[PDB]
Amino acid sequence: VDTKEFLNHQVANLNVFTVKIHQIHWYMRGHNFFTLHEKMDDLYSEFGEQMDEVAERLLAIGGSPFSTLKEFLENASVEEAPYTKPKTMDQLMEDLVGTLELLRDEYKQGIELTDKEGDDVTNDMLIAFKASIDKHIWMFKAFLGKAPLE
Amino acid sequence: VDTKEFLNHQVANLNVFTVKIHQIHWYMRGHNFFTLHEKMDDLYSEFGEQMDEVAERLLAIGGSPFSTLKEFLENASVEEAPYTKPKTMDQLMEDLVGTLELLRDEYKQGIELTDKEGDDVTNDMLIAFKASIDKHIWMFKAFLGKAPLE
Amino acid sequence: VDTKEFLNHQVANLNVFTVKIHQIHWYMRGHNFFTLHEKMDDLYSEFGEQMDEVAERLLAIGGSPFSTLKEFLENASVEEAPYTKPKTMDQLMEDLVGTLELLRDEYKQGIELTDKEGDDVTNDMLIAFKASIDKHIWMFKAFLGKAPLE
Amino acid sequence: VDTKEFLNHQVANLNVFTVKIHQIHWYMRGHNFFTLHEKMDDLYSEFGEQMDEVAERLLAIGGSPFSTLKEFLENASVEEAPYTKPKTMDQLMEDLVGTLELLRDEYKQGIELTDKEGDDVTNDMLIAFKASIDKHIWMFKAFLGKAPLE
Amino acid sequence: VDTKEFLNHQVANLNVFTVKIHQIHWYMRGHNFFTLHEKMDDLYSEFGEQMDEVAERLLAIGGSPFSTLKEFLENASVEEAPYTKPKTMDQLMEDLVGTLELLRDEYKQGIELTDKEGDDVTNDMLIAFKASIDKHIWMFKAFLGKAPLE
Amino acid sequence: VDTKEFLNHQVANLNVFTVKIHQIHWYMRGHNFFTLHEKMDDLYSEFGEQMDEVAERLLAIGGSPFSTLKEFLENASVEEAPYTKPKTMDQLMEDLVGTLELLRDEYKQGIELTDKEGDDVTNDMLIAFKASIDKHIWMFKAFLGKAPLE
Amino acid sequence: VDTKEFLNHQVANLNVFTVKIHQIHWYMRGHNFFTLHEKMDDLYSEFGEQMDEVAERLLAIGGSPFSTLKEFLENASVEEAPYTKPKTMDQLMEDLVGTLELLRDEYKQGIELTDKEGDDVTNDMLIAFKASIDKHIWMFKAFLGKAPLE
Amino acid sequence: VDTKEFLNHQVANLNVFTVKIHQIHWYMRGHNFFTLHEKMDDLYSEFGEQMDEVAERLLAIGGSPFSTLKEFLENASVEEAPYTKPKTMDQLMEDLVGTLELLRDEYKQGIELTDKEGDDVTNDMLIAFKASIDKHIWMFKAFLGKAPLE
Amino acid sequence: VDTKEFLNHQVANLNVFTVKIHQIHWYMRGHNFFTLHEKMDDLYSEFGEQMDEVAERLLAIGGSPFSTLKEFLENASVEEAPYTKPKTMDQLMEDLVGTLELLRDEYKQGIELTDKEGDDVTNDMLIAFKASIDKHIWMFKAFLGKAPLE
Amino acid sequence: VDTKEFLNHQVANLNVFTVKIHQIHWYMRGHNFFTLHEKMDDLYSEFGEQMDEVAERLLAIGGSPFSTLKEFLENASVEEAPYTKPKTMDQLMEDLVGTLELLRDEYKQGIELTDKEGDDVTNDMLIAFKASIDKHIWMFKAFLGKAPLE
Amino acid sequence: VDTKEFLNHQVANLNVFTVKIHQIHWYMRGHNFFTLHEKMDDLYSEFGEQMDEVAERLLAIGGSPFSTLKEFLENASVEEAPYTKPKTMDQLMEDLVGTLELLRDEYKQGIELTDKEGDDVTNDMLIAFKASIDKHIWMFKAFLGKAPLE
Amino acid sequence: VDTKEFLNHQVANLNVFTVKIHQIHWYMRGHNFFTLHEKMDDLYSEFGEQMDEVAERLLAIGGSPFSTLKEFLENASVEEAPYTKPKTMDQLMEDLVGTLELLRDEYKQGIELTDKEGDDVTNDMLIAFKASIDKHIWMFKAFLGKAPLE
Ligand SMILES: [Fe+3]
Ligand SMILES: [Fe+3]
Ligand SMILES: [Fe+3]
Ligand SMILES: [Fe+3]
Ligand SMILES: [Fe+3]
Ligand SMILES: [Fe+3]
Ligand SMILES: [Fe+3]
Ligand SMILES: [Fe+3]
Ligand SMILES: [Fe+3]
Ligand SMILES: [Fe+3]
Ligand SMILES: [Fe+3]
Ligand SMILES: [Fe+3]
Repeated sequence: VDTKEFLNHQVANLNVFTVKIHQIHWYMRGHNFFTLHEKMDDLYSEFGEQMDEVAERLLAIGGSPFSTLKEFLENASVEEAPYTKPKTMDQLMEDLVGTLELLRDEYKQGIELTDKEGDDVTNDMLIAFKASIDKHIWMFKAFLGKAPLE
Repeated sequence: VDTKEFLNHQVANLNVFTVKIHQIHWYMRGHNFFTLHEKMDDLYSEFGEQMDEVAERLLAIGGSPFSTLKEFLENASVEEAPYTKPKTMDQLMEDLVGTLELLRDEYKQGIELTDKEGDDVTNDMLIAFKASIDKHIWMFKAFLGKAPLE
Repeated sequence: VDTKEFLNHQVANLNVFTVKIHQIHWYMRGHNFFTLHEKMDDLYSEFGEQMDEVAERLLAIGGSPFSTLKEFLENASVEEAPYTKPKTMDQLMEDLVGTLELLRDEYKQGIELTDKEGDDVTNDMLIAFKASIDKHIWMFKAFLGKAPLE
Repeated sequence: VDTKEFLNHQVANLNVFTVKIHQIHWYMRGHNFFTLHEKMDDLYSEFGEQMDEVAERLLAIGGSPFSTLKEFLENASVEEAPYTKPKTMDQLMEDLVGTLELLRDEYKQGIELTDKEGDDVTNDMLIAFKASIDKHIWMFKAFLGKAPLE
Repeated sequence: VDTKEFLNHQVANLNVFTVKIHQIHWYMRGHNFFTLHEKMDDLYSEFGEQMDEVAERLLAIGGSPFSTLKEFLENASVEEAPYTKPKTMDQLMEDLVGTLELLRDEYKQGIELTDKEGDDVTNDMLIAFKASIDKHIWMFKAFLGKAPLE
Repeated sequence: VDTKEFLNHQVANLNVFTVKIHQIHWYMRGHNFFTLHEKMDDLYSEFGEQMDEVAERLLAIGGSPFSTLKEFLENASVEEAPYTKPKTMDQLMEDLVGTLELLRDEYKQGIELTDKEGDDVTNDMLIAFKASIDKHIWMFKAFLGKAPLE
Repeated sequence: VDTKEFLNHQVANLNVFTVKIHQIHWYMRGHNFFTLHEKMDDLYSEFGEQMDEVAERLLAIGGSPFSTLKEFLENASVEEAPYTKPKTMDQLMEDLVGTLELLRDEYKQGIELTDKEGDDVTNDMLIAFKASIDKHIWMFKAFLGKAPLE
Repeated sequence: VDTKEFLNHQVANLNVFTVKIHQIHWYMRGHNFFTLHEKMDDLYSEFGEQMDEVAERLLAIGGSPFSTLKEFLENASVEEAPYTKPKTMDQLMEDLVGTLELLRDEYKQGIELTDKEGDDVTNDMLIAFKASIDKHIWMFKAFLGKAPLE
Repeated sequence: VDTKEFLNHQVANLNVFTVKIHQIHWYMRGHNFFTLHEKMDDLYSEFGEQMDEVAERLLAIGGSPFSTLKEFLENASVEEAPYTKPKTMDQLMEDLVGTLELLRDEYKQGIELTDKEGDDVTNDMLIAFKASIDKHIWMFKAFLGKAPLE
Repeated sequence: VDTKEFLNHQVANLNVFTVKIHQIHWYMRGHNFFTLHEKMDDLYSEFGEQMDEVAERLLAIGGSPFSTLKEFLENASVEEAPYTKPKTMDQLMEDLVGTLELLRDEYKQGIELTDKEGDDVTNDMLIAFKASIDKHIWMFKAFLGKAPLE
Repeated sequence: VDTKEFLNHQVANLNVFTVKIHQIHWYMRGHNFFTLHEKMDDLYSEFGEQMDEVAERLLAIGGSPFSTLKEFLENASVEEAPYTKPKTMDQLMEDLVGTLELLRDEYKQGIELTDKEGDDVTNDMLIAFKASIDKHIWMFKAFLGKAPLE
Repeated sequence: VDTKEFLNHQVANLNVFTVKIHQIHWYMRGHNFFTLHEKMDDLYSEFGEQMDEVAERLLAIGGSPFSTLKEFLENASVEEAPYTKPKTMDQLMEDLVGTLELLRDEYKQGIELTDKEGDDVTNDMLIAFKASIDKHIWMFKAFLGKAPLE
């Protein structure tokens, strides 16, 4: 792939992720409800901004962002699933953390690609998002009792 | 129908509308770009909050909100379409207004349904979101040079 | 009358009331000057906002608000009179209170009217305005040494 | 039986509830201490404001609120009890929720009453308080690992 | 004439202008709706403060402001007209600017008169209001495509 | 007694006092209504804070605060009484002041006791609350036309 | 006089006035205590700033402000007197008003003198302080039941 | 002496100190102008508040604060002198610090006294103001190149 | 050229661009006046800050920024021209966009250069500014009805 | 000359002054660096606003402001010079003050000119700007150890 | 010992405590991660402030605070240990609580120490920190499921 | 070495630098006391945040930060020394700058290292810290009268 394609792919991913954050936020139950319920609100807003920025950066480089659920569904690498069976807090966090891991890894690809193609601006955006993802990964893993790269 | 079904249907609608708002805002062009670009950010946040509140009111009455793009696409009455052909700001606003008119009319049904079933709380929520939609409809129509209900 | 006419009649009353608030505010004298001087500023802003909201709700339901002193003068049920003879703080308060009671009473009609006509949004607006007027009526009557409905 | 009586009964209830929230707040222990400790502070202020509003709405419709612990004790339907045995976070939350459910249910009666009696303003206040109680009920039940209408 | 008469004449003018601002604000339609709708709100507040100031300055020099729509209508030099025939945005702004021009010019007379009279305080007030009017006039004319003194 | 007993006795007093403050706030009438009505809101919050702090200081030194209206009623030295007869603003303030003087005097004992006993921290708290009470006592007496120490 | 001398005379006056404001602020008693007590705090700050500004303006035009109580006492035209026999709220306000009047009249002289001397800057300062004093004079008079120039 | 006398004595000193601070503030020159000019504004406000607090504490304990420059001059231990000769920033600071040392030492007496007298509240006030003075003394000394107790 | 030279060249450009932004800001006319007038204010401040940061980064790497209009005029690559003829909002916008495009392109060189030189800090500054210019370029093009890369 | 010409001349002056403030800000060294570095940031913003205001006042009276560095250079009376040989803090401040003195003096002219011409508004602007310049002149002079008019 | 020695010993302790707070903050894991992670940030800041205040109070009484890790390590009574083995949230909290009890107990000594020495200021300092420590000890113990005094 | 090692080494350096900043802050004396005293508080906060970020970054890449003074002392390259003899402000600043220079140079290494290994996130962090260090280096050097790279 090329930058435009990489970027649009993230537009799709980010839209799926965001809905996933909402699912966790609405369905969670357990002693950590209060704290994690608010934390999801924070994630939602943060990833919603990554999303608009990625989309806007694409537009700025002459691209055209996907902009319908159908397109997002067709393009995303992030997986989603309806909430049927109830799920443990940890189960939900594990799904959150997994998606973060996916985004971290894809961003890594975009980062190197962008660097090789000499799109310095997109490169730096991706880096900054990664930085954050990494910190979240460390935090959600500690919540789950695990080491970050564990 | 029933309140729970009504509300869930709106969670689906709201998620489609919200992406539609982003589409407009990303793709718009013309002399009204700056002002309308920002207006869409406002709409996005507002509808996004209506969405969270409808979902949370459903949860509170014992329901289970849809929570994946697939479910939203499967259940929404709001229509969406990929942005292929360039459209006019007015064309874009006309799409927005149409969707607002759809929501208005559906809420009106929810308003009576919820009334008929005696759920005073859900009833008042819908009324307050309706009040806002009506004001937006007046403003967007004025933007387009039209009377609100014309 | 119908919703549109009721609302426009209130646009007229609200514009008269607002000027009346300024009158008291400018002409008042007595030991309570400071406090009441400030309270009127607050009433003025609140009533001015009800007024804009009533007019915008009208506009939203397809109406056309009166918008000239002459029309307000011609349609208001609220009475006004030039300040000639000096008047006491209590006399001023009594005028204020009476106007409040008129608004209350008229709002109550609009409330029945809109309930019967099914305009849930306007119904709620008026109810919220009434809620406030009732509270002011209690407070100004208490200032005057009276019971609210007494 | 009547709105005034209904309202005053809630002034009593609200006073008992508020002290119960402090009890929880003071005596809780457990891993959820920090979070729930602060959440109680928020409940305390919120119910304290409901209380002042109900009492002020009462005064405004010509009533006279109870205003001594003795009166509150004599009229409350909300139950209280000295903290002797050390209870569980969950036990404390279960008392809190139980009380919320009681308020919910009684407000529902008041809604209905006020509705039959024509007091639109009091009707709307109660509805809004209900909306909030319902949300809390959803949240505290999630905390306890239960569904709201559990 | 005299300062007192001048000032009171402005209280009348200011009140008619303020209502005229609301008319434009309520009835405007066209692509500039968003922006101008908000700009009128700003004008409304500004002129409403000039109004209270003028009236309070009059009161301070021992005068008695007019304080009824009737008085305002009887003394205003500013003209008003019911909105019957739907007007262009430009037509509305042209009415605004014309009124601004009228206030400018009358203030100029009050500055002279006040000057001659030796009421330094009133003189400075009027100057400061004129400074603002002049800036508006430049802005609204630019909006209309014209030079300020054009 | 002992610090712990002293402290819990204040929790009881503080709870009665706070309800008394609401009584005054609700039932007051007269020309000083607006000002005193808000002053009471301030007293309510302040004393409400002294109360949580005394209780928490108790908890911190190993004590167990009373936490039910029944307990408060059984232990308070502050007196309360249903509002039956209409009373004077001065009468109300005189009740307020009398209660402040009681608290002042009891804290004085606590301040003494507490120092006997070596509890520096509790000593300092009480001193700071006293400082405040003393100031209120000066102001309310001035309001009443009296010197502070009567 | 001469601008420098005039300004330094006001540094003196302003210092006396400011302490007078504290006197009233400290010794007042009566039903208007809360309100006037706070108003005096407001006056104190304002006049304290006029003071600093006058002194700094003098410094800026090459002068040297008085800067000791002794110099203030020796130069002030504003009169002060120890509080021995108690006074009424009205008596205190009357003293306040009288001093305001004195400052108004002296500023008027400085306004002329500063004008005669071409010190446009000092001229404008004085006018702005005069505007405020005039307003205060109207308000305190209204508090006293009098017309401003009465 | 007695607490009342001690307190009043400080009202006098504080008033002379405050003017002194202005003096330094107005007349200073040198490279440290901007910084010290602003620091004096801070000291002015701070001591001004100590002053009002001392006075009000006096009032609260049944005293009567001095409240005229004449009284202040008559009772102060703090020394003042017109600014004739050019002084140094260091000279000015040295005067400031000296005055600070005086207040510190006198508070120390007020402190022992209040202790002995059992006026816990006054005692604590003084200790807090002392704390602040001590810090200032440390900082101004450091500015001057000296150790604090140097 | 080298980092220092590149930076200094940008201090000159930035200074010319900033005055160009004020020219547009002052001279524009047309229906988009209010909105573009304000947007120019935003650009002015933003570019103004890039400028001070570029200058300060130069100073930090041991350079010496140009600091007179003469030097700016002598070194700038950005073109300026007196406003003689009345241009269209579009013409003005086009001039703005073309300058943005020039800055974009030159920053790109500096990015590369700063890179070849291994000045990581400067490299990142430039990238960040570029990111913003790119966004601006997208927005003003959209305003003009064009795609970003033309 | 005439108002327009005077104003435009100031546009040119103000533009040179603003760049000179940056030069000082950038090149300054010495113990006063932190404080003066920040003061210049304040001067830069202030004068930059005077500049925009002068320009907009010109536009408002029918003028056309210079708007290119070339025109600024061709019309300014304020002198600039490239920084080659280092210069003391004092030398820098001396340059600053000299320029302030020039603006002070020219404004004085404009002040009288505009008075001659009857442009009250422009006249008041200039006066207010002059008031600020005078105070700065006092402060910078004090910093340099001199009297304001020395 | 003496107050200066006592204080300095606290400087060392406070610095060790602070680092330990970070250790906990960085290494914690488990479901309470979010909440405790933030809580540690708060303690870090609070204790860091006590630290500077103790140091500055020492400097103010003529002392010389330790100011190097070496000194802190040499003087502290608080114990620290590298995080090797994996610890429980509870274990971590237990370590925190233990250190808090140590500080509490040492402050108690400093309280008596400064009291016999008659340093009222230092005495009050310590008291206020103690107050806070005691509250924290209650909270962390409840978190651990324990009563405060163990 | 490797990123982990590098980062941990900075954790150690940052903690030593932070304590050094407090030393300077506490011990400085001279005319610049006020300004630099505050500047160090700024540096202390800044560096304390760099420190927490570095540590969290480490943790996030799977590392384990040093977390005891002992470890810091053992690993830091930043030197520290007890304050025995009085030193000049300049001497203090020179120690500060030297440390800044050290961190700058070490970060440059980290920058290189982090890049060879391609840890883009850590690389950008270091770059951003460097940017700030460089600026501080330019400013403290100017303060010392030197050029940044000397
Ligand atoms: Fe966006
Ligand atoms: Fe939510
Ligand atoms: Fe509006
Ligand atoms: Fe209330
Ligand atoms: Fe007013
Ligand atoms: Fe609490
Ligand atoms: Fe000052
Ligand atoms: Fe006071
Ligand atoms: Fe700068
Ligand atoms: Fe502008
Ligand atoms: Fe400090
Ligand atoms: Fe952290």
